[PDB]
Amino acid sequence: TLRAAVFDLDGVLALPAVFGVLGRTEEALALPRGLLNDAFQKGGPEGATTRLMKGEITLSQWIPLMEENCRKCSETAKVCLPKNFSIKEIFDKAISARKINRPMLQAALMLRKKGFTTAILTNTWLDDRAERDGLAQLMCELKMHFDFLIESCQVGMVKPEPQIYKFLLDTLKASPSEVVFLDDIGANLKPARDLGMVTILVQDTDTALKELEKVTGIQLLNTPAPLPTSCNPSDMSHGYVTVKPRVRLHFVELGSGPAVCLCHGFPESWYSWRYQIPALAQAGYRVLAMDMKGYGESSAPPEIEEYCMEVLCKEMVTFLDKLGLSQAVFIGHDWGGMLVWYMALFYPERVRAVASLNTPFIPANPNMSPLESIKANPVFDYQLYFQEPGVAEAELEQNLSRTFKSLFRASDESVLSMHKVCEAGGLFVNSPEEPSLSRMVTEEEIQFYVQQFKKSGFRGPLNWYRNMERNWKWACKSLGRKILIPALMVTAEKDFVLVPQMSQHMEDWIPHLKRGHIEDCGHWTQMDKPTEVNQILIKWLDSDAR
Amino acid sequence: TLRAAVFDLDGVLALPAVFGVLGRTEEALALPRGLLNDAFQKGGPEGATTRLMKGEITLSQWIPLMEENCRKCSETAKVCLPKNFSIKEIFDKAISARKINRPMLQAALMLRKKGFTTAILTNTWLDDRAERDGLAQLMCELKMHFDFLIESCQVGMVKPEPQIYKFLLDTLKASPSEVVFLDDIGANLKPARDLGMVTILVQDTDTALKELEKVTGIQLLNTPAPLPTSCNPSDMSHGYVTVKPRVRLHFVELGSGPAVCLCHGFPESWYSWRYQIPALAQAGYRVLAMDMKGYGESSAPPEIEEYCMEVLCKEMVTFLDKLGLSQAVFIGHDWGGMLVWYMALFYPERVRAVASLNTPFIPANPNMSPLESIKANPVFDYQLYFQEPGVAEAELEQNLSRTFKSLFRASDESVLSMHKVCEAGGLFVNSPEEPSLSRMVTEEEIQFYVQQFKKSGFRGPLNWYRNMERNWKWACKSLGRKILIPALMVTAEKDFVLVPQMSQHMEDWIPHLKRGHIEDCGHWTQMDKPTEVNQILIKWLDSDAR
Ligand SMILES: CCCN(CCC)S(=O)(=O)c1ccc2[nH]c(-c3ccccc3)nc2c1
Ligand SMILES: CCCN(CCC)S(=O)(=O)c1ccc2[nH]c(-c3ccccc3)nc2c1
Repeated sequence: TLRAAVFDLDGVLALPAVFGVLGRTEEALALPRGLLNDAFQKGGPEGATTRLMKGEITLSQWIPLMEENCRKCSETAKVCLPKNFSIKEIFDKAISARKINRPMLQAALMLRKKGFTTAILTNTWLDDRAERDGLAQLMCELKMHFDFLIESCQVGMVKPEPQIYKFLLDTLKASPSEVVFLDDIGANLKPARDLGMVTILVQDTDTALKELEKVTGIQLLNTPAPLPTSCNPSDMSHGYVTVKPRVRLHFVELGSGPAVCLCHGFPESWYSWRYQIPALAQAGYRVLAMDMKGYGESSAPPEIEEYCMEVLCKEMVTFLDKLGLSQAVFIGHDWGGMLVWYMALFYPERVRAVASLNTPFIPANPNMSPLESIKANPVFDYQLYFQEPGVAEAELEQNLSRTFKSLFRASDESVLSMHKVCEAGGLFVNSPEEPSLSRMVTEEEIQFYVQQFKKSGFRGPLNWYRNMERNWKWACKSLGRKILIPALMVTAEKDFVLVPQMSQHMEDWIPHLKRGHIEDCGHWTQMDKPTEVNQILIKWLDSDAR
Repeated sequence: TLRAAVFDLDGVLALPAVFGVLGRTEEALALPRGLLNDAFQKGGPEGATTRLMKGEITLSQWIPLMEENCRKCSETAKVCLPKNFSIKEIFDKAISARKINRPMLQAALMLRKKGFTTAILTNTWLDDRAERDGLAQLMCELKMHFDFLIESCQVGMVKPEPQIYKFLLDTLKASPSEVVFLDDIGANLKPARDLGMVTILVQDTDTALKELEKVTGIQLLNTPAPLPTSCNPSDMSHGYVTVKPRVRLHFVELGSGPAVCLCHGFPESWYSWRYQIPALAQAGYRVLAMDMKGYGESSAPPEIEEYCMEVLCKEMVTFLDKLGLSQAVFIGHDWGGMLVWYMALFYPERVRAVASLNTPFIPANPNMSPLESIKANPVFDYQLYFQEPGVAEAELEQNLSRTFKSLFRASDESVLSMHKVCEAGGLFVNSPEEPSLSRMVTEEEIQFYVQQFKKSGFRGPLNWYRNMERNWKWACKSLGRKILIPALMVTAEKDFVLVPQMSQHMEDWIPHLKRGHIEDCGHWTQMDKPTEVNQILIKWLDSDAR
């Protein structure tokens, strides 16, 4: 019974293959068929390419050797190489043209998710070309999805030498009959077959996947659309900044490029951005996903005023200063969405662009207290419940698993009513003791939140609702301003607290506002519709945030 | 007696001033003298500029108001504004031209170092122009050197209103007679004078500094060249990556731009890069200063093999992968210099550029064991002392303060002999028990190292010398390679272990090698000659690392 799947890079996980471009170059230059491919393989195990694949020489040291082989080959064929024939040029664009074979990676990912140990086995070189980064970026994206990456230039062995196959079985901790091996080269497939491995000769991906699905018994073809890549907490880089004595801010960091600060809502974690962090980093951004003040590994002082918008904003400015960042794109959801609008209002020079998910920007009414206007809308009764220090903490901290299982639900899964929470005497009053596990979350994801909330509980998180009057007074000072920096508002159709209609007057204050909208999406936008969230944010970042 | 110094931004800390460009624009366009300045101040406390300075409106909302004031002014003067008169354009280049007044910041820094509480008090706006980053970068660089930054648009008060002066005294916790106030505008100086503050009317910086030096009694003019900005450990962002189970890597991070990985030597810390971290970040790089394996807050497994070059290099590759970094510039010193050459030799696709301080690149002799070649040079006897597990740890860990005080010394300060350490039976045998404090380090800097080394001691650090044979065998596989990626070698004249002559044959293997050289510099390059190290690295990074 198969338990490991081994994939080649060139012609299997990466398309098009180099020897396919070697053939396309022969045709384009009207050279004899196989001339360039014969030059490439010249001297077999004793030649220039074998030395390169074993790591004896780098790619640059190899170029003039491939040049001489092409001259010597063209001399025997009694042909002429063109005026400006260049191996450096041919190989540069061949490497550059090569992209990930998306259906093949998806099947590799399906196999791994279903218990298989996966590996990439490749005949590759030490790339020291000035353009090496393109390949380095390609390898980084592929390697993260596999248990092993075996490169010929790193092990000093090559395919089809039987030693690399014996090396592969040892790293896999599997006997041959337990391994599926996918290769585009028949000669490199033969030693795996000889040992007793299941082998697939890759030509077109569809035929190879049909063969792979039949042999594994796992459906790889015609599968439902997969969720975006998520985060494993212990595989992330964890950052920590002291913004003031006894107040420390925790963040997860991934990627290079413009700084993208992600600000979660109530009662969440940096982990709420799990499906955005890899996608946004892959899109060419340096993601800094916050544990907001009061949450996770960040400091949770007990005083209410410590959570007023003026203090939180000033602290995010200090966070930027301490990391040596003149600007960041601020993307917020829920309470994070609110903070993000205030960062744009009060510190526009530190805000590259601003994006909110569900949270609209509504100017303060100077002729009315916010505490008396909360009462005007029946949906916001839970806000009044959240007011008295102690009450909601006791209910929310009682059974942590029940809290997140009850809250983290889709549009068609509600167990709790948003209205008359005060009259009922709680948020979980006519709610089950053991709520069913929502479709959006696994048991593992709920437990990550459970463990996070054991450190400081709900006092710090609840204090964000406890600065209404203080927040109002500060917001009133911004009444003559306009948001003129690039801004995005993302509405969610089925969010019944942060309703899309609440965002309708936004253009009066943000005239150049760009919009996004998600249908059949509840309040927990990021985990409800991660593929949609990623498309909207990436499209907006590349057009408006550089 | 003065204890606080308050500085204005425009015309004091930042040159040239805006109203100087307003006058230069009048001349260039042949407009009546003061026309643009009269337009700017139109309506005094009830006008457009006062609203902008108080933060009622943003800069962009202000542009069309300044436009109307210019039209109305030009109408009364009975003149015509040019065909393509634009306030946006005038202000854009005025803000852009404005740089830090370096002698003024240096004096502000001298004052702070000598006990003064320093502050910037400025009449400024909320900048929401598409070009706002230039100013945001200017403010970031200045603000870090002061105890306070008071901005009119943030406090809702302006100079010359006496409330801002009363606000300044409160934040300073000082009475007027304790404060020096430097301003280029006489009108904004008058309320500080009225309260009883020492005031300096800034015109030319030299005259103002002569006045400031006379009144404080502190020498600010004709001072010796200051050391570059250093790091306060608790003001840094601290990053943490798990590279494998039970092996975690700690780093300090500052700045945005290309990733610059700094690799310290034996027996050091990320803190050895203290004078490079701010300079390199200011130069437009994202600095990642490592605590190498075995050191500080990074993991120190006890096994020798865990510190072999193959393992350390593989772990730095994992460090890059986990942070989502396809490449980094690798800058190493001492043992870090060695690692850095091996990263370029084994993973050139992950190495943007490579730089070594003191450590040359010498290829492995395949016809000789390194353990028998260490004996060929008398300087490397301490290496033989470092071999037996336990011996050197006991001596180095005995008195931590004595260890760093004895080791961290300049060329003209040696207390320990590099030769016959085995015969003497130790590194500190004929060395003082209470060594004098070297010129390169303060008591505080030595104690940071003392506290760092209390966690794991010297086992992990010493194990880097305990993989000679293992390292040799791995290095032998690279014997046919060449370093063809951008590379820098920095030699130090008075380093008597890593002598500049040891680097002479390097071009045979690194043909495009760029060089650096530091005269009257010992082994501890970074702290011995920080200004020189910074100049060499920044010049090389901007030409070769982008
Ligand atoms: C009274 C107006 C309501 N909000 C203003 C929206 C412009 S609010 O600032 O009080 C606010 C903001 C974020 C919120 N998030 C939630 C929330 C409630 C239950 C579960 C999760 C989030 N309630 C919120 C209220
Ligand atoms: C035998 C050759 C010596 N070195 C090779 C230089 C190409 S080494 O790799 O053993 C080496 C490397 C870094 C070192 N650093 C020190 C050192 C000694 C005392 C104090 C601080 C550093 N000794 C070192 C030896």
